[PDB]
Amino acid sequence: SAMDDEYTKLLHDGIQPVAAIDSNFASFTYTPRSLPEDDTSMAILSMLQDMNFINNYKIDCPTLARFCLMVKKGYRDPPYHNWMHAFSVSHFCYLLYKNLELTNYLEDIEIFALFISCMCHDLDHRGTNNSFQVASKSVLAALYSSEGSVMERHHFAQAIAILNTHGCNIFDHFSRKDYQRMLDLMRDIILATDLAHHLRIFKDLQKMAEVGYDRNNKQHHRLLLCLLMTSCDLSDQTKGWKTTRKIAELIYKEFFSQGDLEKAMGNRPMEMMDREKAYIPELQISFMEHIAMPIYKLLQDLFPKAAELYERVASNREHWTKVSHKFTIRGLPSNNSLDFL
Ligand SMILES: Cc1cc(N2CCC[C@@H](C(=O)Nc3ccc4ccccc4c3)C2)n2ncnc2n1
Ligand SMILES: [Mg+2]
Ligand SMILES: [Zn+2]
Repeated sequence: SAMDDEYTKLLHDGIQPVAAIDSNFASFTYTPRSLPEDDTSMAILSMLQDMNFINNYKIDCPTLARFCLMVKKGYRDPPYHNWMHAFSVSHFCYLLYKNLELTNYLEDIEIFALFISCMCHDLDHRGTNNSFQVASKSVLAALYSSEGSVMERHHFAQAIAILNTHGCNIFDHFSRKDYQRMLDLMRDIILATDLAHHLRIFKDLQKMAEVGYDRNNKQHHRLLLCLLMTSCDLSDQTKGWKTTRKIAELIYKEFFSQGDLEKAMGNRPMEMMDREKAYIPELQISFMEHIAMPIYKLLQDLFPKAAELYERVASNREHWTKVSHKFTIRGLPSNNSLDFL
């Protein structure tokens, strides 16, 4: 059993200091995808420790070690929605904690729930979207299509299935009320990763940013958690151009594979999932403009120290404009051949 040996070391070796992971590990400039995948479960532990969640919530170490490994094992390997995505999304949550003073805004348990949700938020993704589940009449659509957010409901349900696995319930010593709270938070935060949900609450997010965050307003806590979750989920776009480029490759590999399947089903894919129609620079500019930039502008409005995140996203969008000409074939292809006609 690979997991068992991995568990043994994770549990008995000690939790590595977060600075020992990387000297800039707690910086917005750090790219968590740089971390070797073999090191990420230990890094999860290091972040949990550094945020003092292990001590504060008296988390049983053997349970926590099993839990983190089970979460890791609960991701498949599509090009984008794999464990390294969830790891990088969790890392950003950690960055938010280390850089933005979330304790002035959120309860301890809410911040804890946010991190755990980040770990779990894409569990068992198959690299297809919600519409595909319905179109392909998948088991997940049979379960959840009547409620919407099919994949996100599945991710949440997988998170709970891991909790309910013997030896993996990191919350099983919580009071009944705290346990109920935690799972309720996990539901809300994971469902909030449906970008359809984000677009639906965006005006409320705007209004909250307009009037000003009210720590006494329970709906403000819920809205902020949604915004932070989305911010973690899209946080690849806040890194350097190179990350942005690689992430685009991964996302479109995944999209186009879905598109191939939709064509094999007799359905016409979304333009952005059709490898014969998708024009990636324009698609990425649209995504940055209509989705990512507004999110990090909201985040900046709420947290002035997040300004650099927004400006980096704006920058990456500018870079798509500048490299777009390169998608037009000038001269001959590099093989000197017009055979592709
Ligand atoms: C970090 C990151 C994450 C991410 N998505 C996360 C959410 C689900 C997926 C999704 O809806 N993509 C979308 C959504 C809306 C779009 C609108 C116009 C043009 C393209 C669009 C692509 C992919 N994308 N998408 C592209 N670059 C990304 N970078
Ligand atoms: Mg998701
Ligand atoms: Zn995600």
